[PDB]
Amino acid sequence: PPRFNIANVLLSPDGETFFRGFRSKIHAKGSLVCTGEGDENGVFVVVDGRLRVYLVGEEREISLFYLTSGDMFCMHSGCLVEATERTEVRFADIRTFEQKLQTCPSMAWGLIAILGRALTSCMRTIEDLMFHDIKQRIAGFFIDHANTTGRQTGVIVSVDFTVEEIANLIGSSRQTTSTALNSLIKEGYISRQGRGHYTIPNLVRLKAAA
Amino acid sequence: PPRFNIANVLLSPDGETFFRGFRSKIHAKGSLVCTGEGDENGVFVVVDGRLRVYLVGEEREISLFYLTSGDMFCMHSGCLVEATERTEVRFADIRTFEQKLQTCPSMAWGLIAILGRALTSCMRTIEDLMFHDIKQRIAGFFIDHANTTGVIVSVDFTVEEIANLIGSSRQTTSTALNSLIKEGYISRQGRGHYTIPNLVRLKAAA
Ligand code: HEM
Ligand code: HEM
Repeated sequence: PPRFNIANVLLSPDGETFFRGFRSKIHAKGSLVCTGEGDENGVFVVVDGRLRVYLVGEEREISLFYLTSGDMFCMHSGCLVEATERTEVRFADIRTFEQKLQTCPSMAWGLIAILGRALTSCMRTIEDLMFHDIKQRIAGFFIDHANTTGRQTGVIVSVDFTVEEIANLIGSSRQTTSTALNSLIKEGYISRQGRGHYTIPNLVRLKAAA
Repeated sequence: PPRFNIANVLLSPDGETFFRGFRSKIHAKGSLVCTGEGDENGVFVVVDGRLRVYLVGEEREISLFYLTSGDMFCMHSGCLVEATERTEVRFADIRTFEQKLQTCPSMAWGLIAILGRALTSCMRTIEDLMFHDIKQRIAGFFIDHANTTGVIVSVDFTVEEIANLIGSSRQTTSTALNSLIKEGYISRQGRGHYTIPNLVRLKAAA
């Protein structure tokens, strides 16, 4: 789904009043906006602030994504939501929201976009599990095969190998490596500056990714 | 999101023409509709048949959910899509789909529904992965803490001890453990006392 820019609808004659009537609510920092076994429900839109959406397990907490000014979310996703700041949100029950959406279909894209954000986040988390090891292995490879340049502008860790050269070395398939590596590149652990040429920003973090 | 009934839109004067213009394509059984790296892009709606949406990973596949008549989906999810039987889809490019959605907003709920279904499927898949991992943890735990005697090999630890040592919660491990029990790989003969029938089976899980 495309990303959604809510000002487009709020500034439009049609969407301008969308939230008229929505109650307002404030969440103190560190407070749980909602969690499983939740007896609450409804829909809200962040006015300002920041909320974290996640799941937990394996001694580790999986941060899915964040909610900031303009983002919409519900109280029944089975996800945990906490304020990492004092955040204000407009609130309303599902029905009211559905009514408003049908009266102003263009606002629907906000929902579409956040469902997409939530989805890819999860895919990423699933991807991190189906490849936990190959990624540490490749993080090992990059550590063991890295070489630096003179600090006199200056200082850059490099690893010049092509995905196939890498795949051959570590063993795993070429397509599996590509995903693992592409995964690591997302996390910013490894930068790609052309085919067969990479760079390692901050080697201490990559070391931590192994 | 709510469930979506596409007939509702298609039978309405406004939505009746929604797909008027989409091309048609028959996907043979076993056929791969979407490759993890297909590169081309567009949106389709299943006419009839059934498609599988899965992800590959470290020599092994995991099924997320299936598409059947009325379901819409895209060619850029990143997920692989194979047909589990002769399936017919109506496809078009993103541009065309978005244009149609613009003039027929009500059909957007179909997009919203598939996204919710995929979201839901993924959250279930994540829960499965982690539950599967904690089990192996408890599996390997029983391996490195076996009291082979008389032969009646065993393990003398309460649920809270295994949990703490495992680096998990008394509740978490407890449900993963009892799972390992129902399946006959460990037997709980009293608090803090378990026996390991067949050690190779347990050492297999790990
Ligand atoms: C029909 C079901 C659809 C599904 C389930 C879906 C799924 C996805 C997923 C999973 C992503 C993340 C890509 C990644 O893994 O990196 C995404 C991105 C994207 N999708 Fe869709 N999509 C759909 C429909 C659409 C439509 C209708 C449009 C456009 C009107 C669209 C436009 C995009 C764009 C622009 C991106 C990349 C930019 C971004 O959002 O960050 N998608 N989509
Ligand atoms: C604001 C974004 C929203 C998100 C993130 C979202 C997410 C979800 C998720 C994950 C579920 C499955 C829960 C489970 O079974 O564990 C669900 C179910 C449901 N949602 Fe939403 N939802 C949103 C908004 C809404 C809205 C606006 C409505 C009303 C139009 C709604 C109506 C429902 C209903 C009725 C169910 C049950 C449908 C089913 O089981 O397929 N949701 N939602």
